[PDB]
Amino acid sequence: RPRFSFSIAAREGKARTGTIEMKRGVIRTPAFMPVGTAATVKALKPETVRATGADIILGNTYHLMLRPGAERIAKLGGLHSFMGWDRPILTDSGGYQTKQSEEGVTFKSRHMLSPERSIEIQHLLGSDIVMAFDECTPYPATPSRAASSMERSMRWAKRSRDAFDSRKEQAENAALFGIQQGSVFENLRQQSADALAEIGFDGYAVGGLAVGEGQDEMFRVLDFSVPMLPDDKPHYLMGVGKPDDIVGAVERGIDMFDCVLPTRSGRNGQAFTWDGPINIRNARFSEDLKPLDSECHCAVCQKWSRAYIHHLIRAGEILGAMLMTEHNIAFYQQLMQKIRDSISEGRFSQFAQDFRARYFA
Amino acid sequence: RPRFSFSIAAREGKARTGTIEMKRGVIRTPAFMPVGTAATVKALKPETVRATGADIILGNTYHLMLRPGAERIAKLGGLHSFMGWDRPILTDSGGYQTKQSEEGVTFKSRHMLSPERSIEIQHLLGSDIVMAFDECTPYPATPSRAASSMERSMRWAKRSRDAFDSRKEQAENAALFGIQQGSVFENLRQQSADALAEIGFDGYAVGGLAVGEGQDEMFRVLDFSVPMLPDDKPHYLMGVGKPDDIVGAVERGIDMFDCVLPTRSGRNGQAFTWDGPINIRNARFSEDLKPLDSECHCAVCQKWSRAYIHHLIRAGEILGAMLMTEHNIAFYQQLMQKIRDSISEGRFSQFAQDFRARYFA
Ligand SMILES: Cc1nc2cc3nc(N)[nH]c(=O)c3cc2[nH]1
Ligand SMILES: Cc1nc2cc3nc(N)[nH]c(=O)c3cc2[nH]1
Ligand SMILES: [Zn+2]
Ligand SMILES: [Zn+2]
Repeated sequence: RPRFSFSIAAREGKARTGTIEMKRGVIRTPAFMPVGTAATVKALKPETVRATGADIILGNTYHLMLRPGAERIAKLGGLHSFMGWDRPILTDSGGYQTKQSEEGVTFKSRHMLSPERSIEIQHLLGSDIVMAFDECTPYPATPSRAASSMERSMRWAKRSRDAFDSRKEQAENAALFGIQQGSVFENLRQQSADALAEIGFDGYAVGGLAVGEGQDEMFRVLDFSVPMLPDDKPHYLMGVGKPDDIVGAVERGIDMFDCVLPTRSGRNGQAFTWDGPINIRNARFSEDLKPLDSECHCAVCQKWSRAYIHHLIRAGEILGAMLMTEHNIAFYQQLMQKIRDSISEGRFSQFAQDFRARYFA
Repeated sequence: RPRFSFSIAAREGKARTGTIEMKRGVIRTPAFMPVGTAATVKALKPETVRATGADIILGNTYHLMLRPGAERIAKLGGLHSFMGWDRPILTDSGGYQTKQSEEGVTFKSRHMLSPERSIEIQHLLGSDIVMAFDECTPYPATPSRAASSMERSMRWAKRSRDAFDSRKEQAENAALFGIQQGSVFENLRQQSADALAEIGFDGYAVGGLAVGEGQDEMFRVLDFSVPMLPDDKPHYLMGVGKPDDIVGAVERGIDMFDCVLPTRSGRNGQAFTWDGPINIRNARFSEDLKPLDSECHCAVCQKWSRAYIHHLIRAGEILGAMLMTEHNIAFYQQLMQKIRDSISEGRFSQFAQDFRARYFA
């Protein structure tokens, strides 16, 4: 396989479906990435993550640098070996997680991150898709502060590029994505886009969203923001999101996604279904022999009832967290597959309308 | 298969190896039963429990009556269906877990257990091996109190027998075990044995042990206690125990075992190895690429390092509990297989000596 190759196989409006080829495997787009911030997708074995259909998982520079240590993981053979996932891994750079200066950020032991240190940690982890070190701009932000923050992030983007490129092994076997900032402001988003494209990356993330602005506002920004990015490279919406966020985002040109919701909300009792989420702890499920969802093909829905999973979660049993998470990740992957197939078949717009009609009914 | 058939295939001294045939499957003896007190073997899917080699698991009347409810589980199709384990299940009767009288015991909602109610709950759960409702005598016990308690338990034994037999479906498809009491006193143990044999059961448990008396004292009581039981029926030592307890107990004639140690101690960081237990949280394991145990054939030892599992447990990750438990249950099942094979081959005494020499070195 090449280091990195993104190919678009079919389009409908702004939506795209295709593949990213990397040395460690292929990634079908639009893609959902399960989050595994401490070198584990919570409550799942990697083989289970894979069985659900995930092509790639996300790791986090910040968390792994604190525990178990980036150098430690390198010494042990890298993150893939350590956690037993041999397919691509994307690592966030820490920019979402202090003493701040133009040089970087110190967290308090006390810990330092910068473009250089972030990129190095990602190299020590052995990540396949490396994210530029940025500042995710808090929301709401005044235009001045959004601009200052965006500007610093673009300088940090160039520093991330150069650090990555200065490491032969990394530059030859991994990919590097830039992150667009600019808050909700079109001109800032354009300036950031231009800056990133001038540097040049393998992929472009839309950063700074999902941090309190609401879906209508998020979609609005995506409306003008994604067309600013190079069309021929993947578009990644960081940390998004609920099933309906994902559908709308793909409608606006997004190709990649990650979110803690399927895992986190699973362990707390929320199960995604095609009729909308349910909280399995609700007394109405105590004697419901139906599976979590009526159509889901996952192993959990093949074998156990709502009633059982209800008992498990109420009892605080670990099996409840395992089953809830396997289902929700599988659900998310089935959503992604339905999106890919519908775009490939030229009926994605219909799919999204039908989806919304049922999910919200 | 028959309702119940125990056959002994080979003996060495007091040790026996053979099989219990039941409608839901065969149980190889000497047997270790993983404990699953809230309708789950903690942190394992039933298919995983089975993959480790377990033939049967234990459930608990007391816990299941409180949560989720015995009647509820019957309404939902029984415990096998509910939790997805289709092989035999043994249920303890509640006698180890108040207002006490000759009639039974009230716990505080407020909850009542008696021979009749206990047996009925076990029927509602659909258990395959039903345990008589008893009183586990606290240790230490004076001879008078041990006798009074033992005597009450024998009366309760007859009541358990009659309740079981009064339920056609139960009597035809499940088995019933009596429990010997008598604390540490030979004459009381003999009297209890005689009483149980006079009633007649499919199996005989040694109760009242592992409740603080120490291995030397436990073995001493087993020395005279197990020969008192009918030789041609299984001998079950309730709640025992560590690997070395199990070896010594088989040397004294015990055929069946259950204990929370492999699961509980797993989630707390203790891993069983042929060189003795280790606590994986210990800093000395932080960069140890070796599997938990050097010979273990389990999937965990095939795929992950001590270092990784160390990280998981220290991080409080659910995967750490899952992997620790799978290994420890598999370890326990490999121990049972080595015991069965060595008795079958007439070299069990050598096996136990070699075992002790390494486990304690
Ligand atoms: C929900 C959400 N998660 C996010 C993660 C992010 N990471 C980076 N590096 N940069 C970001 O801007 C960023 C934004 C996010 N929003
Ligand atoms: C460690 C241990 N677990 C036990 C469970 C028991 N259950 C019953 N019914 N009766 C018992 O005597 C009994 C004794 C036990 N010892
Ligand atoms: Zn499902
Ligand atoms: Zn193992």
